[PDB]
Amino acid sequence: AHHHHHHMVHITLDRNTANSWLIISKDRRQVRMGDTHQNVSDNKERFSNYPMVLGAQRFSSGKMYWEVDVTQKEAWDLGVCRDSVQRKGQFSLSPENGFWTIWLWQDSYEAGTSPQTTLHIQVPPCQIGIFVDYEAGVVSFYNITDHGSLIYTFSECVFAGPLRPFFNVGFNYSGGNAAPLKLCPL
Amino acid sequence: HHHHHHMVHITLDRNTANSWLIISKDRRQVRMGDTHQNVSDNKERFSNYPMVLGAQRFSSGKMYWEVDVTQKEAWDLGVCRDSVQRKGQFSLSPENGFWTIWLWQDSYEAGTSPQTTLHIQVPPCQIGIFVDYEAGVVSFYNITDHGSLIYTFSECVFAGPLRPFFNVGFNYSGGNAAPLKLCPL
Repeated sequence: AHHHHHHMVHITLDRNTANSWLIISKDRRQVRMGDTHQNVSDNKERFSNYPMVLGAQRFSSGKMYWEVDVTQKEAWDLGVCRDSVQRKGQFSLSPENGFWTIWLWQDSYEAGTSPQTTLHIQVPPCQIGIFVDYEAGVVSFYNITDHGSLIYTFSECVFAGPLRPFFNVGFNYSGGNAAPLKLCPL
Repeated sequence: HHHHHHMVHITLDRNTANSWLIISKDRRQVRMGDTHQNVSDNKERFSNYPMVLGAQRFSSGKMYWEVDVTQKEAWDLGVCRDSVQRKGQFSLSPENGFWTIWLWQDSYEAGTSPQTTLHIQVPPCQIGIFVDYEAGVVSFYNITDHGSLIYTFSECVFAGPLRPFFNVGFNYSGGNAAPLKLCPL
Protein backbone atom coordinates (compact mmCIF):
# COMPACT_ATOMS: atom_id res chain seq x y z
CA ALA A 1 0.00 0.00 0.00
CA HIS A 2 1.10 3.61 -0.39
CA HIS A 3 0.84 7.17 0.91
CA HIS A 4 0.60 8.99 -2.45
CA HIS A 5 -3.12 9.64 -2.06
CA HIS A 6 -2.61 13.15 -0.64
CA HIS A 7 -0.87 14.08 -3.92
CA MET A 8 -3.75 13.14 -6.22
CA VAL A 9 -4.35 15.45 -9.18
CA HIS A 10 -7.38 15.86 -11.45
CA ILE A 11 -6.25 14.89 -14.95
CA THR A 12 -8.11 15.75 -18.14
CA LEU A 13 -7.34 14.62 -21.70
CA ASP A 14 -5.70 16.95 -24.24
CA ARG A 15 -7.88 16.83 -27.37
CA ASN A 16 -5.07 18.36 -29.48
CA THR A 17 -2.80 15.33 -28.83
CA ALA A 18 -5.44 12.65 -29.35
CA ASN A 19 -5.25 10.31 -32.32
CA SER A 20 -7.94 11.23 -34.88
CA TRP A 21 -9.85 7.97 -34.28
CA LEU A 22 -10.29 8.55 -30.53
CA ILE A 23 -13.63 9.41 -28.93
CA ILE A 24 -13.19 11.49 -25.76
CA SER A 25 -16.08 12.12 -23.32
CA LYS A 26 -17.47 15.63 -22.79
CA ASP A 27 -15.68 16.06 -19.45
CA ARG A 28 -12.43 14.80 -21.08
CA ARG A 29 -12.09 12.09 -18.38
CA GLN A 30 -12.82 9.02 -20.57
CA VAL A 31 -11.47 7.84 -23.93
CA ARG A 32 -12.23 4.97 -26.31
CA MET A 33 -11.20 3.83 -29.79
CA GLY A 34 -13.74 4.75 -32.49
CA ASP A 35 -14.57 3.22 -35.88
CA THR A 36 -13.85 6.21 -38.13
CA HIS A 37 -11.42 9.12 -38.68
CA GLN A 38 -13.16 11.77 -36.55
CA ASN A 39 -12.91 15.23 -38.28
CA VAL A 40 -10.02 16.94 -36.40
CA SER A 41 -7.55 19.61 -37.59
CA ASP A 42 -3.92 18.78 -38.39
CA ASN A 43 -1.32 19.68 -35.78
CA LYS A 44 2.22 18.65 -34.81
CA GLU A 45 1.11 17.54 -31.30
CA ARG A 46 -1.28 14.82 -32.45
CA PHE A 47 -0.30 11.12 -32.25
CA SER A 48 -0.69 9.71 -35.75
CA ASN A 49 0.09 5.95 -35.60
CA TYR A 50 -1.39 4.71 -32.29
CA PRO A 51 -4.58 5.28 -30.19
CA MET A 52 -2.63 7.57 -27.86
CA VAL A 53 -3.53 10.79 -26.04
CA LEU A 54 -1.85 12.89 -23.32
CA GLY A 55 -3.19 14.55 -20.20
CA ALA A 56 -3.55 18.30 -20.57
CA GLN A 57 -1.51 18.86 -17.39
CA ARG A 58 2.26 19.60 -17.58
CA PHE A 59 4.53 18.81 -14.63
CA SER A 60 7.98 20.30 -14.09
CA SER A 61 8.12 19.84 -10.31
CA GLY A 62 6.43 18.14 -7.37
CA LYS A 63 4.64 14.89 -6.52
CA MET A 64 1.60 13.85 -8.58
CA TYR A 65 -0.76 10.87 -8.37
CA TRP A 66 -3.66 9.76 -10.55
CA GLU A 67 -5.82 6.71 -11.21
CA VAL A 68 -6.92 4.99 -14.40
CA ASP A 69 -9.71 2.48 -14.91
CA VAL A 70 -8.84 -0.41 -17.27
CA THR A 71 -11.83 -2.70 -16.50
CA GLN A 72 -12.57 -5.27 -19.23
CA LYS A 73 -9.69 -4.08 -21.44
CA GLU A 74 -7.40 -6.59 -23.16
CA ALA A 75 -4.73 -4.05 -24.15
CA TRP A 76 -3.49 -0.66 -23.01
CA ASP A 77 -0.28 1.29 -22.34
CA LEU A 78 -0.16 3.76 -19.39
CA GLY A 79 2.24 6.08 -17.67
CA VAL A 80 3.95 9.41 -18.19
CA CYS A 81 6.11 10.88 -20.93
CA ARG A 82 8.20 13.92 -21.85
CA ASP A 83 6.39 16.73 -23.63
CA SER A 84 9.16 16.40 -26.21
CA VAL A 85 8.23 12.84 -27.26
CA GLN A 86 7.84 12.05 -30.97
CA ARG A 87 4.17 12.28 -32.09
CA LYS A 88 4.38 11.21 -35.75
CA GLY A 89 5.18 7.81 -37.24
CA GLN A 90 6.42 4.63 -35.56
CA PHE A 91 8.35 4.54 -32.31
CA SER A 92 8.92 2.26 -29.31
CA LEU A 93 7.81 3.07 -25.77
CA SER A 94 11.07 3.28 -23.77
CA PRO A 95 12.81 5.65 -21.31
CA GLU A 96 15.33 6.56 -24.08
CA ASN A 97 12.38 7.75 -26.16
CA GLY A 98 10.98 9.67 -23.14
CA PHE A 99 8.31 7.21 -21.94
CA TRP A 100 7.90 5.63 -18.49
CA THR A 101 5.10 3.14 -18.95
CA ILE A 102 3.57 -0.21 -18.19
CA TRP A 103 1.20 -2.21 -20.36
CA LEU A 104 -1.10 -5.13 -20.79
CA TRP A 105 -0.46 -7.02 -24.03
CA GLN A 106 -1.77 -10.53 -24.81
CA ASP A 107 -2.37 -11.56 -21.18
CA SER A 108 1.04 -10.34 -20.06
CA TYR A 109 1.84 -7.28 -17.94
CA GLU A 110 5.09 -5.57 -18.86
CA ALA A 111 7.19 -2.63 -17.73
CA GLY A 112 8.36 -0.47 -20.64
CA THR A 113 12.06 -0.83 -19.99
CA SER A 114 14.25 -1.57 -23.03
CA PRO A 115 13.84 -4.45 -23.56
CA GLN A 116 10.51 -4.91 -21.75
CA THR A 117 10.44 -6.45 -18.25
CA THR A 118 7.64 -8.96 -17.62
CA LEU A 119 5.67 -8.26 -14.42
CA HIS A 120 4.12 -11.02 -12.33
CA ILE A 121 0.72 -9.81 -11.16
CA GLN A 122 -1.39 -12.20 -9.09
CA VAL A 123 -4.60 -10.16 -9.29
CA PRO A 124 -5.41 -8.59 -12.70
CA PRO A 125 -5.90 -4.87 -12.05
CA CYS A 126 -9.14 -3.11 -12.85
CA GLN A 127 -7.65 0.24 -11.75
CA ILE A 128 -4.04 1.49 -11.86
CA GLY A 129 -2.48 4.10 -9.60
CA ILE A 130 0.29 6.19 -11.12
CA PHE A 131 2.71 8.25 -9.01
CA VAL A 132 5.39 10.66 -10.24
CA ASP A 133 7.98 12.38 -8.04
CA TYR A 134 9.54 14.88 -10.45
CA GLU A 135 12.61 15.94 -8.46
CA ALA A 136 13.43 12.39 -7.40
CA GLY A 137 13.08 10.97 -10.92
CA VAL A 138 10.58 8.29 -9.82
CA VAL A 139 7.53 6.83 -11.62
CA SER A 140 5.57 4.16 -9.70
CA PHE A 141 2.56 2.01 -10.58
CA TYR A 142 0.10 0.44 -8.14
CA ASN A 143 -2.61 -2.19 -8.34
CA ILE A 144 -5.61 -0.41 -6.75
CA THR A 145 -7.68 -3.58 -7.15
CA ASP A 146 -5.20 -5.57 -5.03
CA HIS A 147 -4.49 -3.68 -1.79
CA GLY A 148 -2.53 -0.93 -3.61
CA SER A 149 0.22 -3.47 -4.20
CA LEU A 150 3.27 -2.22 -6.04
CA ILE A 151 3.38 -3.18 -9.72
CA TYR A 152 6.61 -1.43 -10.79
CA THR A 153 8.88 1.55 -10.09
CA PHE A 154 11.14 3.33 -12.59
CA SER A 155 14.02 5.07 -10.76
CA GLU A 156 16.75 7.54 -11.84
CA CYS A 157 14.44 8.75 -14.61
CA VAL A 158 15.71 11.48 -16.91
CA PHE A 159 12.66 13.67 -17.25
CA ALA A 160 14.63 16.44 -19.05
CA GLY A 161 11.74 18.92 -19.09
CA PRO A 162 7.96 18.95 -18.62
CA LEU A 163 6.06 15.68 -18.16
CA ARG A 164 2.63 14.71 -19.49
CA PRO A 165 0.27 11.93 -18.36
CA PHE A 166 0.30 9.31 -21.16
CA PHE A 167 -2.47 6.96 -22.36
CA ASN A 168 -2.90 4.36 -25.09
CA VAL A 169 -6.38 2.79 -25.32
CA GLY A 170 -5.06 0.22 -27.82
CA PHE A 171 -6.54 -1.14 -31.03
CA ASN A 172 -9.23 -3.83 -31.16
CA TYR A 173 -8.45 -6.56 -33.76
CA SER A 174 -9.92 -9.38 -31.60
CA GLY A 175 -13.15 -7.48 -30.75
CA GLY A 176 -12.29 -7.77 -27.06
CA ASN A 177 -10.73 -4.36 -26.42
CA ALA A 178 -13.60 -1.90 -26.92
CA ALA A 179 -13.66 -0.76 -23.27
CA PRO A 180 -12.55 2.81 -22.51
CA LEU A 181 -9.80 4.18 -20.34
CA LYS A 182 -11.37 6.28 -17.59
CA LEU A 183 -9.74 8.64 -15.12
CA CYS A 184 -11.14 7.63 -11.71
CA PRO A 185 -13.31 10.41 -9.92
CA LEU A 186 -11.04 11.48 -6.91
CA HIS B 1 -4.49 -28.70 -54.85
CA HIS B 2 -4.09 -28.30 -58.63
CA HIS B 3 -2.62 -24.79 -58.94
CA HIS B 4 1.05 -25.76 -58.95
CA HIS B 5 1.33 -25.33 -62.72
CA HIS B 6 0.53 -21.61 -62.30
CA MET B 7 3.33 -20.86 -59.81
CA VAL B 8 5.05 -17.49 -60.15
CA HIS B 9 8.29 -16.25 -58.65
CA ILE B 10 7.40 -13.37 -56.34
CA THR B 11 9.85 -10.82 -55.01
CA LEU B 12 9.27 -8.04 -52.50
CA ASP B 13 9.02 -4.40 -53.56
CA ARG B 14 11.30 -2.40 -51.27
CA ASN B 15 9.62 0.94 -52.08
CA THR B 16 6.25 -0.29 -50.71
CA ALA B 17 7.66 -1.65 -47.44
CA ASN B 18 7.05 -0.18 -44.00
CA SER B 19 10.29 1.60 -43.09
CA TRP B 20 11.11 -0.74 -40.18
CA LEU B 21 11.02 -3.83 -42.41
CA ILE B 22 14.22 -5.76 -43.07
CA ILE B 23 14.08 -7.31 -46.54
CA SER B 24 16.81 -9.77 -47.55
CA LYS B 25 19.18 -9.18 -50.46
CA ASP B 26 17.20 -11.56 -52.69
CA ARG B 27 13.93 -9.79 -51.75
CA ARG B 28 12.37 -13.17 -50.83
CA GLN B 29 12.23 -12.77 -47.04
CA VAL B 30 11.08 -10.01 -44.71
CA ARG B 31 11.03 -9.45 -40.97
CA MET B 32 10.26 -6.65 -38.53
CA GLY B 33 13.28 -4.60 -37.37
CA ASP B 34 13.53 -2.55 -34.19
CA THR B 35 14.51 0.70 -35.91
CA HIS B 36 13.93 2.57 -39.17
CA GLN B 37 15.90 1.01 -42.08
CA ASN B 38 17.31 4.14 -43.75
CA VAL B 39 14.75 4.22 -46.54
CA SER B 40 13.20 7.45 -47.78
CA ASP B 41 9.50 8.14 -47.58
CA ASN B 42 7.46 7.93 -50.76
CA LYS B 43 3.79 7.67 -51.77
CA GLU B 44 3.95 3.87 -52.18
CA ARG B 45 5.16 3.03 -48.68
CA PHE B 46 2.82 1.59 -46.07
CA SER B 47 3.09 3.97 -43.12
CA ASN B 48 1.01 2.45 -40.30
CA TYR B 49 1.53 -1.33 -40.48
CA PRO B 50 4.46 -3.71 -41.21
CA MET B 51 3.13 -4.29 -44.76
CA VAL B 52 4.92 -4.78 -48.07
CA LEU B 53 3.79 -5.74 -51.59
CA GLY B 54 5.21 -8.12 -54.14
CA ALA B 55 6.82 -6.34 -57.10
CA GLN B 56 4.71 -8.25 -59.59
CA ARG B 57 1.48 -6.73 -60.98
CA PHE B 58 -1.30 -8.95 -62.38
CA SER B 59 -4.24 -7.93 -64.57
CA SER B 60 -5.02 -11.33 -66.12
CA GLY B 61 -4.28 -15.01 -65.74
CA LYS B 62 -3.91 -17.60 -63.02
CA MET B 63 -1.13 -17.11 -60.46
CA TYR B 64 0.03 -19.13 -57.47
CA TRP B 65 2.67 -18.52 -54.82
CA GLU B 66 3.68 -19.86 -51.42
CA VAL B 67 4.58 -18.18 -48.13
CA ASP B 68 6.34 -19.67 -45.11
CA VAL B 69 4.80 -18.60 -41.78
CA THR B 70 6.66 -21.06 -39.56
CA GLN B 71 6.73 -20.02 -35.89
CA LYS B 72 4.92 -16.70 -36.44
CA GLU B 73 2.35 -15.51 -33.90
CA ALA B 74 0.72 -13.04 -36.28
CA TRP B 75 0.57 -12.25 -39.99
CA ASP B 76 -1.77 -11.07 -42.73
CA LEU B 77 -1.45 -12.51 -46.26
CA GLY B 78 -3.16 -12.35 -49.63
CA VAL B 79 -3.51 -10.09 -52.62
CA CYS B 80 -4.63 -6.49 -53.04
CA ARG B 81 -5.39 -3.86 -55.61
CA ASP B 82 -2.45 -1.69 -56.71
CA SER B 83 -4.81 1.21 -55.89
CA VAL B 84 -5.13 0.43 -52.16
CA GLN B 85 -4.40 3.30 -49.81
CA ARG B 86 -0.90 3.23 -48.28
CA LYS B 87 -1.15 5.91 -45.57
CA GLY B 88 -3.00 6.10 -42.29
CA GLN B 89 -5.34 3.55 -40.76
CA PHE B 90 -7.57 1.13 -42.64
CA SER B 91 -9.20 -2.25 -42.41
CA LEU B 92 -8.32 -5.20 -44.64
CA SER B 93 -11.52 -5.95 -46.55
CA PRO B 94 -12.66 -6.42 -50.16
CA GLU B 95 -14.32 -2.98 -50.02
CA ASN B 96 -10.86 -1.52 -49.41
CA GLY B 97 -9.30 -3.70 -52.18
CA PHE B 98 -7.81 -6.53 -50.04
CA TRP B 99 -8.48 -10.29 -50.29
CA THR B 100 -6.65 -11.68 -47.28
CA ILE B 101 -6.55 -14.15 -44.38
CA TRP B 102 -4.69 -13.74 -41.11
CA LEU B 103 -3.49 -15.24 -37.90
CA TRP B 104 -4.28 -12.93 -34.96
CA GLN B 105 -4.12 -14.01 -31.29
CA ASP B 106 -4.44 -17.73 -31.95
CA SER B 107 -7.36 -17.35 -34.33
CA TYR B 108 -7.30 -17.70 -38.12
CA GLU B 109 -9.68 -15.36 -39.93
CA ALA B 110 -10.67 -14.35 -43.43
CA GLY B 111 -10.63 -10.63 -44.19
CA THR B 112 -14.29 -10.21 -44.96
CA SER B 113 -16.43 -7.41 -43.51
CA PRO B 114 -17.06 -8.44 -40.76
CA GLN B 115 -14.27 -11.07 -40.45
CA THR B 116 -15.10 -14.75 -41.05
CA THR B 117 -13.56 -17.34 -38.75
CA LEU B 118 -11.67 -20.18 -40.53
CA HIS B 119 -11.78 -23.96 -39.81
CA ILE B 120 -8.11 -24.93 -39.78
CA GLN B 121 -7.21 -28.20 -38.05
CA VAL B 122 -3.48 -28.34 -38.82
CA PRO B 123 -1.79 -24.99 -38.04
CA PRO B 124 -0.10 -23.99 -41.28
CA CYS B 125 3.61 -23.52 -41.68
CA GLN B 126 3.21 -22.65 -45.35
CA ILE B 127 0.28 -21.02 -47.14
CA GLY B 128 -0.44 -21.27 -50.87
CA ILE B 129 -2.28 -18.33 -52.50
CA PHE B 130 -4.03 -18.73 -55.84
CA VAL B 131 -5.57 -15.89 -57.89
CA ASP B 132 -7.67 -16.38 -61.03
CA TYR B 133 -8.12 -12.85 -62.38
CA GLU B 134 -10.77 -13.56 -65.00
CA ALA B 135 -12.75 -15.83 -62.66
CA GLY B 136 -12.70 -13.31 -59.83
CA VAL B 137 -11.30 -15.88 -57.36
CA VAL B 138 -8.70 -15.74 -54.56
CA SER B 139 -8.08 -19.05 -52.73
CA PHE B 140 -5.85 -20.05 -49.81
CA TYR B 141 -4.34 -23.50 -49.23
CA ASN B 142 -2.72 -25.19 -46.29
CA ILE B 143 0.49 -26.60 -47.73
CA THR B 144 1.28 -28.24 -44.39
CA ASP B 145 -1.98 -30.20 -44.61
CA HIS B 146 -1.47 -31.65 -48.10
CA GLY B 147 -2.72 -28.45 -49.77
CA SER B 148 -6.20 -28.48 -48.16
CA LEU B 149 -8.47 -25.52 -48.92
CA ILE B 150 -8.58 -22.80 -46.25
CA TYR B 151 -10.73 -20.10 -47.87
CA THR B 152 -12.07 -18.93 -51.20
CA PHE B 153 -13.17 -15.40 -52.05
CA SER B 154 -15.33 -15.47 -55.18
CA GLU B 155 -17.16 -12.78 -57.15
CA CYS B 156 -14.11 -10.58 -56.51
CA VAL B 157 -14.20 -7.15 -58.05
CA PHE B 158 -10.51 -6.79 -58.70
CA ALA B 159 -11.06 -3.48 -60.56
CA GLY B 160 -7.50 -3.29 -61.89
CA PRO B 161 -3.99 -4.60 -61.29
CA LEU B 162 -3.29 -6.85 -58.30
CA ARG B 163 -0.24 -7.15 -56.09
CA PRO B 164 0.80 -9.91 -53.69
CA PHE B 165 0.24 -8.58 -50.16
CA PHE B 166 2.14 -9.32 -46.91
CA ASN B 167 2.01 -8.13 -43.30
CA VAL B 168 4.67 -9.47 -40.92
CA GLY B 169 2.83 -7.92 -37.99
CA PHE B 170 4.28 -5.90 -35.10
CA ASN B 171 6.38 -7.71 -32.50
CA TYR B 172 5.15 -6.28 -29.19
CA SER B 173 5.25 -9.68 -27.42
CA GLY B 174 8.82 -10.62 -28.47
CA GLY B 175 7.27 -13.79 -29.90
CA ASN B 176 6.57 -12.62 -33.45
CA ALA B 177 10.07 -11.91 -34.75
CA ALA B 178 9.92 -14.70 -37.35
CA PRO B 179 10.11 -13.68 -41.02
CA LEU B 180 7.70 -14.24 -43.85
CA LYS B 181 9.52 -16.13 -46.64
CA LEU B 182 8.55 -16.76 -50.24
CA CYS B 183 9.04 -20.50 -50.71
CA PRO B 184 11.40 -21.55 -53.50
CA LEU B 185 9.72 -22.96 -56.61
